[PDB]
Amino acid sequence: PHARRALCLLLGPDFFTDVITIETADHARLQLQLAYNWHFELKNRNDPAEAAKLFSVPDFVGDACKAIASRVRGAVASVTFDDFHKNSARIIRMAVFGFEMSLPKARDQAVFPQNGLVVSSVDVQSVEPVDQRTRDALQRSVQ
Amino acid sequence: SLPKARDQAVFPQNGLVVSSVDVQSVEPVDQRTRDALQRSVQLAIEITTNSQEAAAKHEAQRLEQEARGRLERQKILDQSEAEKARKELLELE
Amino acid sequence: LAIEITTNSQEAAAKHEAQRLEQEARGRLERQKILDQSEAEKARKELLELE
Amino acid sequence: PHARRALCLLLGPDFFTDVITIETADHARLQLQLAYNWHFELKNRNDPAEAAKLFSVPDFVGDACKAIASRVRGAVASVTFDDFHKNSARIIRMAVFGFEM
Repeated sequence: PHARRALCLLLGPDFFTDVITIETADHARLQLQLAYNWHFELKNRNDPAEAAKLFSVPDFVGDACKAIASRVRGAVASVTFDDFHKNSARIIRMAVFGFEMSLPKARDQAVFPQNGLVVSSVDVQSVEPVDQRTRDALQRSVQ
Repeated sequence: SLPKARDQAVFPQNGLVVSSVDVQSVEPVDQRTRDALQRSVQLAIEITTNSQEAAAKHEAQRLEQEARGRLERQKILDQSEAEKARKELLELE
Repeated sequence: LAIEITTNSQEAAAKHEAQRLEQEARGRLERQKILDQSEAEKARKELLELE
Repeated sequence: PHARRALCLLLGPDFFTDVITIETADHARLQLQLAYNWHFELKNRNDPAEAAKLFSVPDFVGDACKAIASRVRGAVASVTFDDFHKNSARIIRMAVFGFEM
């Protein structure tokens, strides 16, 4: 909730090595690490209103992480484990910015209007599932 | 907007607008809604290992019958050539 | 029992799907067996002409 | 996350001896080492904007490694072990830069 503290608001492109604990429609509890390639967007970088709108939310990292986690888990809990293992990146990316402007791919921008934080992209790192029973009982499958 | 409602949860008393709501973890605390649903996931992956091995078994039967189907082609063709040669063999005999 | 009627419901649907796939696989195996036997009879036609 | 630290941004062609832990569609957990032959590209090597855009991301090595790892594993988890052993290099290379030109 409150771990780091700094005087400078990092606007450059970066990422959050966040891990979430989600559950699928089959009730399989699994945790997964995310990246959240993000950056701040300011069209007019001298205007006081827009410029101060950056510091509107005091914990923008946590806000973005929790919002994306909620959206991802809400979309995942409606699909089976097999789907979330085949289209693991596809459905999570569709979840983060669910729309259609390109079945069809949505877009390439996850914008938060409150502070101008645009999550440029989302990356998944490891589908863990923590429980030892979703662990090496799937190992009998590979055998 | 079945259908979605809106994007504003306003309290008129003080002007506090809940812009959005996010859920983080469906816990259920009781140990019985706990790992008895865990037997469901064991069967949820069991109906997958069985499903993939059944499909593999079906493919193996398809390949085996195809292989046996072509072996029947070759056996009959070779026997036809053998009968061809047996024609002159029986002429000579 | 509220989740039991769910694990049973999802495994019954999985069992139904497996039977559907098994019958479809057996259905196409019956297609291939008969077709291969038809080709075998085709060749057996000239085999029996020669015989 | 933060191991090395330097004053110079290496722009020359190099590689990252990174290893990933991915999983296939059969749920076979496997790890694999990658190279990532990379280089920086600057069309106008005096312009302040483009020139300073190099230092936009502070951990470009980690960003590239994690992005490529995520894309590779996302594409691999949709194919079987046999496919990822026959076309091991083909599907991973298609994954890193999936397109058709």
